[PDB]
Amino acid sequence: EMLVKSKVKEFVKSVDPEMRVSPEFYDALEAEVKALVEKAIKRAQAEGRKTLYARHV
Amino acid sequence: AEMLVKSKVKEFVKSVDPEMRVSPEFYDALEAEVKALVEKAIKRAQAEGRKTLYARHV
Amino acid sequence: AEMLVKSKVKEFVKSVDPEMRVSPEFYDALEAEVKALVEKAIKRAQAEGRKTLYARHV
Amino acid sequence: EMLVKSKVKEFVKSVDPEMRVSPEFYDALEAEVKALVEKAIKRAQAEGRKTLYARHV
Repeated sequence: EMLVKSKVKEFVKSVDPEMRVSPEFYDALEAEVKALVEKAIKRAQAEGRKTLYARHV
Repeated sequence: AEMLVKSKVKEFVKSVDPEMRVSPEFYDALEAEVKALVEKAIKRAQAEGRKTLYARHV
Repeated sequence: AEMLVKSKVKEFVKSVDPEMRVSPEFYDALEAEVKALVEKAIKRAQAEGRKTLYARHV
Repeated sequence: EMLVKSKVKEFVKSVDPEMRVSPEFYDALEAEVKALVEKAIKRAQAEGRKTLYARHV
């Protein structure tokens, strides 16, 4: 798990004070973060690079 | 605030590509993209008139 | 099959960066990502039990 | 406009024959495609490239 659920909840509250987070949202968000990192790695590999940069995200 | 655990991101990267190193600013860029995903999810829920984020809003 | 007009993609790129050129493979990759965005929007609508795509599904 | 709305409609039908498309969906999809291309351009610029590749998408 790459996410801190309490910090996701706190961030959501900072955007919309009335917005709550379902337990299944955290799981779906975690899967999307994994997908972002896997895509970043594929961009770096396509370049022949062994370093991930901001521009690969 | 910061939603990601950088050590867990590093561990995940290693699980995909053992030889891949991570430039420090990648963690910050990944954090910004996760914030962007959550802000978009909030806009989807608000457009529906919901006060709860569901998996389908992501 | 193709949702994009390649000449219009090229024109848009030039409007953002006049010096930026477009490889043929970029158009194909962009087309695949647009299909992926629409498939994601369809899954959001289906999860909600809607039979219409709205702006908020994108 | 980069998208052909009739082709978007045809693609939606190919995925889900019962799914209808609101007029506002086409406009929202067009805005998201502009955002994808702007992000791709920023990735290429960050790399110091003057050509867009598949890996920039």
